[PDB]
Amino acid sequence: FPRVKNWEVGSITYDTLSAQAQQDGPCTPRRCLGSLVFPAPEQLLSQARDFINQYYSSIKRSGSQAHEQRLQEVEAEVAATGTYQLRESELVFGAKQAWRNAPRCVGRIQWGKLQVFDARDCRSAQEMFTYICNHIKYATNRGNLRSAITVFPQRCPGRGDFRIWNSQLVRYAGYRQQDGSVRGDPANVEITELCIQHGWTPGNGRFDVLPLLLQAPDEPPELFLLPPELVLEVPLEHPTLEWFAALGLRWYALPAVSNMLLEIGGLEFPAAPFSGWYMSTEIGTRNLCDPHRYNILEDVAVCMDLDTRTTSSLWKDKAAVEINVAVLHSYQLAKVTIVDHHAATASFMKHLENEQKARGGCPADWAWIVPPISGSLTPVFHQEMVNYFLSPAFRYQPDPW
Amino acid sequence: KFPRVKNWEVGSITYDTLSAQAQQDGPCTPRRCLGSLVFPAPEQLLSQARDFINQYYSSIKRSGSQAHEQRLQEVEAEVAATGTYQLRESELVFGAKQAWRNAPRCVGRIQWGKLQVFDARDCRSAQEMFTYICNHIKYATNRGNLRSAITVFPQRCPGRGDFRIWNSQLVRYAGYRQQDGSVRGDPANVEITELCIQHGWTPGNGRFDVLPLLLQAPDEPPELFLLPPELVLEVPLEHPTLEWFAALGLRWYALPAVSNMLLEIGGLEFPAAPFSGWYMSTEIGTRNLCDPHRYNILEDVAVCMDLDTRTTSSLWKDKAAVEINVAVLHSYQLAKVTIVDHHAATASFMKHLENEQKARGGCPADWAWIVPPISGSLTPVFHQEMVNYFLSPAFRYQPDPW
Ligand code: HEM
Ligand code: HEM
Ligand SMILES: C[C@H](O)[C@H](O)[C@H]1CNc2nc(N)[nH]c(=O)c2N1
Ligand SMILES: C[C@H](O)[C@H](O)[C@H]1CNc2nc(N)[nH]c(=O)c2N1
Ligand SMILES: NC(=[NH2+])NCCC[C@H](N)C(=O)O
Ligand SMILES: NC(=[NH2+])NCCC[C@H](N)C(=O)O
Ligand SMILES: [Gd]
Ligand SMILES: [Gd]
Ligand SMILES: [Zn+2]
Repeated sequence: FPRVKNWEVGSITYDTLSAQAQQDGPCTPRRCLGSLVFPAPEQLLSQARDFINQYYSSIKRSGSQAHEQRLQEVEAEVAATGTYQLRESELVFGAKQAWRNAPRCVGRIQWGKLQVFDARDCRSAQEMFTYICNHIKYATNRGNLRSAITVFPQRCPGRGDFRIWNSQLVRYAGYRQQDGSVRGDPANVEITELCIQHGWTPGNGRFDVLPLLLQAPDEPPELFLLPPELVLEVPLEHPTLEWFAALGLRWYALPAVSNMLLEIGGLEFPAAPFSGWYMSTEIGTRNLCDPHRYNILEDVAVCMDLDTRTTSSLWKDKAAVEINVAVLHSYQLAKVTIVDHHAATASFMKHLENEQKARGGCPADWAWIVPPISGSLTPVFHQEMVNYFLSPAFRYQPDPW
Repeated sequence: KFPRVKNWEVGSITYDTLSAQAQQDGPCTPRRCLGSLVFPAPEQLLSQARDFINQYYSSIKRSGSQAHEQRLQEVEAEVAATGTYQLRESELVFGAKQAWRNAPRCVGRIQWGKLQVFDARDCRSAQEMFTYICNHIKYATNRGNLRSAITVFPQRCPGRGDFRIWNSQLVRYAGYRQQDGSVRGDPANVEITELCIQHGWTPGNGRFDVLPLLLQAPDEPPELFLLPPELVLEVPLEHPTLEWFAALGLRWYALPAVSNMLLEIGGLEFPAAPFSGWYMSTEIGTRNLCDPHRYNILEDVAVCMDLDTRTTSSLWKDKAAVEINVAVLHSYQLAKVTIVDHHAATASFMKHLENEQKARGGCPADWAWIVPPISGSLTPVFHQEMVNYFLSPAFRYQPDPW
């Protein structure tokens, strides 16, 4: 078992949970690839039994009659149908475990608090839209954000998957210009072009909310416009720099990831969008300041009258901090849930402590957990971490086109 | 067959073919990644020596020459007769530069080809170690126009103990543990401070007392040596617009000189081989001054700046850290002591990655160490995928000699 040290406090733990790691990662004794973003009835039954055992253990009913009965039920379904169906309680447990097991999520202190919408009876893209709107309404809750996941029907043989083509439920369009530059969000140029291909009349703003492209099994994707009253946005202002508001920057309240696959007990849900609330560096540092995103850092530095002709003035650092201040100030002013990187990382340290007692460890991806500004000012920078794959899980999956 | 590596800022993709030549195992397995952990015979010696001699002759474009073959034969014969072998001076220089080039945790490797190598393999005593160390410091400091240097003491050999420098760096500030558990000075150096005291050093009582050297010659107890204060260049810290900052009485030293790592070249081990370059400002301004377990000055600075330290969302920590880093850069520049900011350094490292892709087909790099401890994603290295692996010649950690 790996020995894991916190360098701020000098405390030591052993991650015994890593010994249970299901699937293999990208590293070998010869080289580490930890910094890379994207590195049969019999097998299904094996995963299903592992999951059922896990669940019954969690509710303190291992080797109970109910446990053995459930195992028999699953064996019978698979033998008859080649697959099986989760009880609603198992779906809820599985979704929370997948969040709990996500090594790249710093917000996992909240894992036990998740609203799970069962959309496994969904039949049409039209109904997919209704479920998505209800999710957004619930999760947004007028700015008092609540964590939620909506689970669409599982993958099955001889039927296409349900898919949400958009990477998130709310995203800003990115429009390619004649010179090769982008107006709007460069991260979304591909999905923007697909929306246009499927009949969407594009705007030409910097913050146009994208329509949804929803795919019901074996159908071409269908285009749906989100009602603007459903999409809560926050205009950005700064508490002391009066000109900041004039920049016309804004962002949306609800981070709702919609392109990942949920795996539970060998079953796969290719459409299962989930949402929480934002950590401020996601917006202020990554979305607005990344050179391949909105890339506004230098615009802000010009407005602050910073010396941008020498790196050693640390103009980039100063401009970035004020942008993060503006995000935090603006979300709080607008009464929309947001957490700063210091509070989030402190809660994650608490989570690590909880998980050490509960499970003997916690899979975590250091490069993703440490915030993109002020890294070593947060306690997570000083914490050694072990990264491994546990199931239930959220997995990346190929784009449906 | 080879790891595919993407840069996310630019969208460019390369394959790290050099990784396939990795010479030792790291700590990761397909089951779990330990990349974030800080500290995770004749036939073998001959294989390592032949590989190194081959690297050398390739480096000078004389692969296959009569000189190349003669050296291979000579080394194999020497190992057979003596159990070990000796490097030629030119091989030592090449080997030290390669070890720097190979160091996955160093962001300053654009400079790898410019290294002054002092050959101290003739050293016979701790007194003589001290002479070599003093000369290294004087040369490398160069009145503030810093020059990268390494001094190589005699290699490990059977029948004889090692030369060792007990100190973790040539210049370090004492850390004096107080009764209540607190530390006056640098908490990172409490152990070496206590050992100096155990070995006859009369301690000071300041926050910035330069430690003496504990130098160990083979099969001898360590001996204590005081550095002439005129030899240790220091920089008082002030801030260009926060006038009270100077009154904190902070200072740092010019020369970062790591002295506790082992240099490995062609199977030969040099347990004493201190090296020095120049500082990147975040090492001082962010880590040394702001780590909670180091000087820990962040809150006091923030309060003097009149920041709201009552809630985290004002980002008082971030604002104060940036100004401390500004003070470090301003002060070193004012004192005319070489220093590099994290933006300039990471940009130069990206150039180094490019050079190395063409030259060797890859570059071993430890992402967690390369990305600076403030403003990570504002630097290009944050967006660059990296492959971490071990090549030799190398600088390696080694157990403390006590
Ligand atoms: C409740 C407040 C939450 C906070 C503050 C939070 C925070 C974060 C942050 C900062 C990231 C890094 C994202 C990035 O850099 O792109 C992340 C990733 C992630 N989160 Fe959480 N999160 C929350 C809720 C959730 C929920 C409800 C789920 C699932 C049920 C979840 C699952 C994940 C997954 C799978 C990732 C990895 C995404 C990827 O690989 O691109 N998170 N989270
Ligand atoms: C010339 C200017 C140089 C700069 C700007 C530079 C920069 C850095 C930085 C910022 C680190 C991280 C240190 C830490 O966080 O503790 C580092 C580590 C390292 N550097 Fe360089 N360096 C320079 C010269 C050198 C030289 C001359 C050598 C050897 C000949 C070297 C070899 C190493 C090694 C082996 C490490 C790893 C240290 C450890 O693991 O504790 N560097 N360097
Ligand atoms: C190359 C590197 O792995 C990549 O830039 C990562 C670094 N850490 C990250 N961390 C988070 N939270 N989100 C990210 O998108 C990234 N990007
Ligand atoms: C636990 C973690 O590996 C540790 O804090 C590392 C992170 N990255 C680092 N990076 C550098 N350059 N120097 C360090 O000391 C560290 N410390
Ligand atoms: N806090 C979250 N749940 N984040 C999910 C990822 C959101 C993504 N980083 C974004 O900036 O939109
Ligand atoms: N730039 C260097 N060569 N650094 C070597 C390590 C110095 C160490 N980080 C310090 O703060 O003293
Ligand atoms: Gd102006
Ligand atoms: Gd002032
Ligand atoms: Zn790894």
